[PDB]
Amino acid sequence: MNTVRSEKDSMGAIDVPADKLWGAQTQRSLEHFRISTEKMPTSLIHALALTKRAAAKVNEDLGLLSEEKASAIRQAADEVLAGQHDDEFPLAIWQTGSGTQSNMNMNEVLANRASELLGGVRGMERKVHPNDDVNKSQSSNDVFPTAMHVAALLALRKQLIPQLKTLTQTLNEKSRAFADIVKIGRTHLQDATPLTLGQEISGWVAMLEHNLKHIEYSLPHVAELALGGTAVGTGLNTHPEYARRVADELAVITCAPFVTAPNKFEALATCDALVQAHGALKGLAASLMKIANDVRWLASGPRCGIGEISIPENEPMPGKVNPTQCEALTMLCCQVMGNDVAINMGGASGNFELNVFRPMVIHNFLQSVRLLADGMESFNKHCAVGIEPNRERINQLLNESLMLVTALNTHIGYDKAAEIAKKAHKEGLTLKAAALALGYLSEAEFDSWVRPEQM
Amino acid sequence: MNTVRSEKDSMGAIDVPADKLWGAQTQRSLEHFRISTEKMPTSLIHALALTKRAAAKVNEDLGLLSEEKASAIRQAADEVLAGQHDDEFPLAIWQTGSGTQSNMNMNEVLANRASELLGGVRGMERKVHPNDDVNKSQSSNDVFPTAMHVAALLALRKQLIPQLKTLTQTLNEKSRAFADIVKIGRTHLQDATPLTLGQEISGWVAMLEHNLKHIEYSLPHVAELALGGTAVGTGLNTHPEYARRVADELAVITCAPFVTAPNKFEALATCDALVQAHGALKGLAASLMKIANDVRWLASGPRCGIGEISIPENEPMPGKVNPTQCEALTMLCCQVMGNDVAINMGGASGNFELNVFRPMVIHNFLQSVRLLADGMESFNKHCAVGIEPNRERINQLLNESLMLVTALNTHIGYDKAAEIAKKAHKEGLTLKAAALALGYLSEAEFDSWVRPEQM
Amino acid sequence: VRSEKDSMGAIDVPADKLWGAQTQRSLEHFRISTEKMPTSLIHALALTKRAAAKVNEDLGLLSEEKASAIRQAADEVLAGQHDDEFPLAIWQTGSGTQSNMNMNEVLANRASELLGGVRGMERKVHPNDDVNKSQSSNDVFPTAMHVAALLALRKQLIPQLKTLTQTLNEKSRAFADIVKIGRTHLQDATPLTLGQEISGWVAMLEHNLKHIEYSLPHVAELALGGTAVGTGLNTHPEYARRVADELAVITCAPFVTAPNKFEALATCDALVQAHGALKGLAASLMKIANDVRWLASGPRCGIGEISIPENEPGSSIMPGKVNPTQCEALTMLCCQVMGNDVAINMGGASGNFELNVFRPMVIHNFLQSVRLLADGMESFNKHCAVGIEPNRERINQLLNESLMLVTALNTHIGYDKAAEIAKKAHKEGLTLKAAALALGYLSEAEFDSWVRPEQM
Amino acid sequence: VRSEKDSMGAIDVPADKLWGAQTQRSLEHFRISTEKMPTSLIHALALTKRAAAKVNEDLGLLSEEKASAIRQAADEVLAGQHDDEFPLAIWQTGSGTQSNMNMNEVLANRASELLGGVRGMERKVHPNDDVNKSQSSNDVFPTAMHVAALLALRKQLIPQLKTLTQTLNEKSRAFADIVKIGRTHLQDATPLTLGQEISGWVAMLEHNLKHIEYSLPHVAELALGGTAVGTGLNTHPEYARRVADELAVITCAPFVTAPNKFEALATCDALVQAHGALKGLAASLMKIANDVRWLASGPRCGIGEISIPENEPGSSIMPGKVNPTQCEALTMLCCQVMGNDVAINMGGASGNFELNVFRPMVIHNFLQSVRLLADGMESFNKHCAVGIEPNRERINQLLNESLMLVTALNTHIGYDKAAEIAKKAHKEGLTLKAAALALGYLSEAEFDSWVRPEQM
Ligand SMILES: C[Si](C)(C)C(CC(=O)O)C(=O)O
Ligand SMILES: C[Si](C)(C)C(CC(=O)O)C(=O)O
Ligand SMILES: C[Si](C)(C)C(CC(=O)O)C(=O)O
Ligand SMILES: C[Si](C)(C)C(CC(=O)O)C(=O)O
Repeated sequence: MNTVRSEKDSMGAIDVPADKLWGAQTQRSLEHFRISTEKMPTSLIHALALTKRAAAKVNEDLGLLSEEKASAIRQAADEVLAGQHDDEFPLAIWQTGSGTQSNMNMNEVLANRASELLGGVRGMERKVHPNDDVNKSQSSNDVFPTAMHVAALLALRKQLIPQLKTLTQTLNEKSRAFADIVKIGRTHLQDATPLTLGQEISGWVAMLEHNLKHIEYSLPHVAELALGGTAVGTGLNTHPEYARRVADELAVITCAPFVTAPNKFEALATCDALVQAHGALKGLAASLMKIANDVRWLASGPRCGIGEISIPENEPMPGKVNPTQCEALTMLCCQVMGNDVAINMGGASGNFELNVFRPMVIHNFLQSVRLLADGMESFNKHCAVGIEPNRERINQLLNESLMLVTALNTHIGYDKAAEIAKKAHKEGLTLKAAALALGYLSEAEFDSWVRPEQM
Repeated sequence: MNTVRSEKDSMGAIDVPADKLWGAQTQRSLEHFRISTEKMPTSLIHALALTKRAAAKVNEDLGLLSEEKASAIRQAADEVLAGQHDDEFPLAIWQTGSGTQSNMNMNEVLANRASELLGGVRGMERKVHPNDDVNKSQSSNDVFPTAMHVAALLALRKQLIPQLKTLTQTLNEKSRAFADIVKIGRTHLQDATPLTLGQEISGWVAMLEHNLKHIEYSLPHVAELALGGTAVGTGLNTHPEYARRVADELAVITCAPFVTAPNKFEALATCDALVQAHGALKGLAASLMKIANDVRWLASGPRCGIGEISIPENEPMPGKVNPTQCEALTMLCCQVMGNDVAINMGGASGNFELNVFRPMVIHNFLQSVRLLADGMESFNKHCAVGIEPNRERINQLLNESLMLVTALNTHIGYDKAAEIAKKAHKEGLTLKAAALALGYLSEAEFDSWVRPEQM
Repeated sequence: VRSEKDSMGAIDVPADKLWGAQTQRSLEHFRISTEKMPTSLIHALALTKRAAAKVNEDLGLLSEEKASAIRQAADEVLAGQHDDEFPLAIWQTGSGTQSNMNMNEVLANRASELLGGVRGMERKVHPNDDVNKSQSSNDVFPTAMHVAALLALRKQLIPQLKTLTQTLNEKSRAFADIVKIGRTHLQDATPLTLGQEISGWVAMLEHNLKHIEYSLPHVAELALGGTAVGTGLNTHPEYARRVADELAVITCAPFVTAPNKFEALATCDALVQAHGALKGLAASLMKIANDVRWLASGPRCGIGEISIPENEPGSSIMPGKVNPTQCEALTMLCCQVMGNDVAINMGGASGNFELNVFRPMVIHNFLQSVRLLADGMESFNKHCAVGIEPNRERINQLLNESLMLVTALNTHIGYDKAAEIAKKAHKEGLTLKAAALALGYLSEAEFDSWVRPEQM
Repeated sequence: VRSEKDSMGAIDVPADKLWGAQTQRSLEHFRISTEKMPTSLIHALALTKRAAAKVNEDLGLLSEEKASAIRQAADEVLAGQHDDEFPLAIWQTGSGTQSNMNMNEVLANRASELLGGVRGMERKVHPNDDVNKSQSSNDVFPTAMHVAALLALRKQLIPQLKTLTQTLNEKSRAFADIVKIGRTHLQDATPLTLGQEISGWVAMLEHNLKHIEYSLPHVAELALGGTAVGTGLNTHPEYARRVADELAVITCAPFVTAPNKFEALATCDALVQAHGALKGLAASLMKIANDVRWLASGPRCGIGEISIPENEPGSSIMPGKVNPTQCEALTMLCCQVMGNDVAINMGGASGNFELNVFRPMVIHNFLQSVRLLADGMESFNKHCAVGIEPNRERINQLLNESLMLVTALNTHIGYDKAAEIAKKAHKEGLTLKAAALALGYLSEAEFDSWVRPEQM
């Protein structure tokens, strides 16, 4: 729509497209911060709407906001949650480090919309006001950090963790199914002593189980909300019960154990909870990177690699099955690693009463959660559930190796056993062929003595 | 549109939305790689279209493609360049590490579109074929790396460099204008010997000039194109003049000094050119971070900070002017730092004949170029051009410091000068008040001897 | 020299050294840079060998004479008697086999002498058959890594952290009544007390302590008993549990045998996670250190709200220039911890099949970070934190110089009017009171009684 | 002990040491970790002092007797006669003032003795007035950093890089006729020769060399003459150019005076950029090292296309297990360079106003990376690269076992038919020929003449 609406702020008037619900401040920011293409994540936008919804409910309970106004604001917030106004937040991540502009973005949209809901109009003659009504008892300084934690905790609880558990179950079922399949071990990439495929996979299972605990340990710090600390953390210009009540409200509407932060100065001055929580995520990325690599190397071939297992072929050189899911997973694991560095830099750069590197920090954090969650979900259903053993190749490899020589020690002594191994190695023979050439035992004795199942 | 079209590949048939120009392979990938929200950058998409346009022209010259087919394909590519099909590339960055799916994405769109252009229809009875005609003499392995370099070089030349030069000019004009303004120096954050504001700014100018040279030194390696090496770099299934001719064509249509890579094995097996080029970018980020911090600290206040300079106030506590542009710049500088780590990890992980971490590498690289280019452009027009000195504050600070005591040495000796400084420091007096209290010189002598302009 | 030998042949080792042929060969093959195994790791390795000897002895796999001699030799290493016997670079085999052998040879040769024997080829105790009994470089090195890691965190890092927290907590309490101007975006903001500002630092350290504590259980899991690939082949079924118990007893730390030896051998996950908490601490410390040096900046042209002890000599002609050196040392080491994390992440993500072979590099960075953080907190505490004092005059001067207090006037005079004097003060360069009186909107008496900064 | 003193008073320094009061004070204030200044940096600092003495002498600012004595003392440090005289930790003042003073005191005390004088308080040469004449820690430390950096790159890194390139170039030439199966996504792909594959490694190193060379000009710019804040206050107008010339002459490197001293003092930009090229080299080296160990994997259950020298002793009962140790050492140090870059980036982005104070940490990481890369390339070259040999039988076995060659049949038989035998071979587990003959689509003779792998 070409038609504009004249909206204004302390700096004056500015034209805002008529079909949009934002106001003067969002328009100015739009024209001043034309940097790249990254905008606030949908999850962050919703967490912000949830924050305003809770504040309005509590402001009402405290008699600070009229029931009518509070009711409309709450109704407008739910529409945002319903995903009806995704197009009303055009601001880039690269704005003021406090997230003030996005706070104002939400205030203007909620104000203009709540006004219409009350039978009013959008624009300067709106019935609900961005700062006076919607931002009542708040500050960008304590609101943005709160929305960050709400977004982060819910994402971890509802997206990441469930997917992690499902992948663990799948690998655990595989572990039990292949418990009896003996394969050759590999250390330093070299052939080594045997272990079952089930045991190898149990290592992957334990890794995921350990990661889950680590992620759980990071949750209580992210559950702490800054809301109530206002501008510098003192809680100036607020009702004494506000901080506790708004945290209770959020906990109630989300069903998550949110608590108000015991120290508001630590909550406004840093992003410590997220720096620590992301530390657990980069650990999960390192574990996943290893599991994904093991899978693609074990399935390499089909003739000139390892080929001990086969994985589902999902896309359209006969046996050339590219391990694409493994490639998407390893690539996103590198991304999480780099995201951690950007986060550490921003988290270490707070000054005095406020950390102004917030948009960037939350941008990287929510991206890593999405990547890890969707990545495991994709890897699980498009690869993990269909992992199968190439029993013939496995056995071929086992019998061609020199590692089974240890089974002969108790029967013929170390010296003769090592002699057999050396001969087979220098001459390019199998352990059996060498043993028989030397005449140290009969083929029947070899077949009875070398049982890989007793490794 | 709910209506589908039945398209197929080696794996079978799949429904594709009727209003879309992509085919079977793009649809399968769409359903297999639902990971996060990041898709290929517009710049990469265009570079890919440019690559196909050049290959078609050369295939024509070699008599490998009919003039009609080649002409249509070229015409379809220009529409992509004109930005008419931005909605035809829905694939995520998190796909096969070679960029095969995006290569196929471009092949299908170009095929279906060129078909219509020839008076045909889209779908299975298309006149132009994705692999046979559009991917003729190519492979995903050499095409994606080529599109990466075309995108990277043009972005550096047309976006980054021009903005860098403009910012340098602005700071250079400021340097000359404030050449005569003496201010207090600061080392370790402590007061130190004087220097002019013009000199301080010249340091910023030299930093930018040095960065430009470094960035220029990285350009020749990125100008090398892998096109012609095919699957493993041997150039199997290609015309001997193809590699040279396609590089010439691209150089001609872009006006950039593109050359075919002297070693195709180094070109397909690594992302070395970009790892090195991004090293120069993280250097520019470190320099910019410093310039941005200097600016915000020098302008801090308006009463309880430094306040030596004032910057344009761009948004709506009277003197409280938040240095928002400085905050957007410092935040993106941290992002470039983290991007470098993800890139280094992917670049170090190539295996044998191919590096399969490409989508992620190019995703991070183009983001850093956009961030740095738009960041300097924004910082320049919304802050740098309007930097002004608070001459009164500067002079106040100068006269209140103890650092000017050095001017008295040649007149009264080191011992008396240090005595004056110690007294002023312990008692909280100005150098003049202390000197007069001691009676070592007259006020007229002080005023004549301590001339900060001769630092 | 002396002539020692292995399967590859004989080689000359200096007569005055207790190491064998394998260590000598490595000394010639891995001449990379100057980094060697840190003392903490050397001790953790000796402790692993000491515990293995006791259990082997208990199971009847090793004779008392040999077991006791190996333990005695191990104790000498712990006593700092053999520091020059470990010349190997960190940049060796990724499994740490070289260092496992370095310990095996030194312990065997010395245990020989301890039994009235001689060092070298004619030794009574054997490095591989005796000292390395029931073990493998594969499960021994990871065990030594966890022992050194857990002990460094519990004995060095945690106590120093607690001490620094107690100091800043005292300061928070002592300056609880001093009101100062807040700063957001580096701009003048509403007031808070120096005590509240310092309590923020305190809360940061308290949170970090709990994060570090949550990482200890995974680090306490030991790989010993996993043997070559984690199956435990060639070990008594009670070996793994017994050796873990032995290690717990002699170190007084809650060590346990890893429930899954495959996870233990194939990864460095516990350390990747434990280090995540360390870089978390580095980000917090960087912030605290920066606040301190900025607050102490000056003496005349900065902020100068606090004063810190001057430790290094200065120039007679330049009194007042007190460079915040402890803050500079601390911020530099914090940048180092961040870089260390990246190196550890890359090595930790690179394991293949049954064994991660980036171990020497991972333990090198991990132990350095712990060393940096513990010594850094102690130094900053003793030479800076304990001496933080407020410059009460500047603090009040700035407070009464800012336009931020105009807020208190709003409740006594309309927003526009209160803001009116603020505009004049700002524009004319006057103070809130000067402008208020000059504008005749109030009197000195009522202004002073209205603008109460100590009431927030 | 001996009693030395400064402006803060006197303090006891061990009699057998040449350092003064300032160094002793720092020794007590900065007891952080175990890292000290590296020898290369110590030498670069002595060289800076030696050059400063000559110019001061030439300008008539210093007496011949003192100047010559200071230069003689400086040369003794270069000769390795005073390594134990620099005990200071890297984690000190961010400007490197402590280390500048450590050099000033050691040089003054020694120069005193050299003039028939005594070390300590009664010295004939003065650390601050004589040795530090016309200088400041601010412009001296950055100068020493560039001198050490440029020299390490030109003398150590570049020659080793060239050597490794020459070796791999020889191998590329020697194996130019050996055809092998290509691998993309870790899957069997079309053929290429071992020589072509190795030429890729060669091209990588050649490109890296030029990138490293492009970074040298900025590193050659010196800060000396910039003095405290870069203005050059208290220096003769010819000082900066003369001292740069002097340094160029005695080191034989193209050192020049920095055109803008403010950029020189306020940043570490040259090193941030030069190190970008180093991490670039680390990514390349990591890839080459991985290809080598994967290609040599086995001996029976891996790829096993090549063989590499066995350097460490193995087990008699386990012949064939050759762990790629040089590759492991190399990959670990490459991860280290990546982490180092992060630490350097953070310090380099943190300068404030007239001076960057993260210098000791930046030079610490930079010199380590150079050390790691140079020694790593030498070790990998001598103990691995020179000994790479192809296992011709396995290479052919794999080549004739893959279905990839079916491509050559297409030109002699329709796509579908050629693919038909491939399907059978794959499904039935037969070889291309076995399936082709069993399907009766051709004869042994025509198959062999059609499938020519050596014709790509
Ligand atoms: C209309 Si007025 C200016 C009072 C206003 C007030 C407010 O935002 O609190 C608005 O709606 O923007
Ligand atoms: C129609 Si067919 C299957 C031959 C085809 C061919 C091709 O893609 O080269 C296509 O258009 O997809
Ligand atoms: C002397 Si022998 C070779 C038996 C030997 C044995 C061993 O290490 O187990 C040694 O001391 O190295
Ligand atoms: C002995 Si005095 C104090 C003059 C002195 C002088 C100096 O350093 O310039 C020293 O050697 O330290």
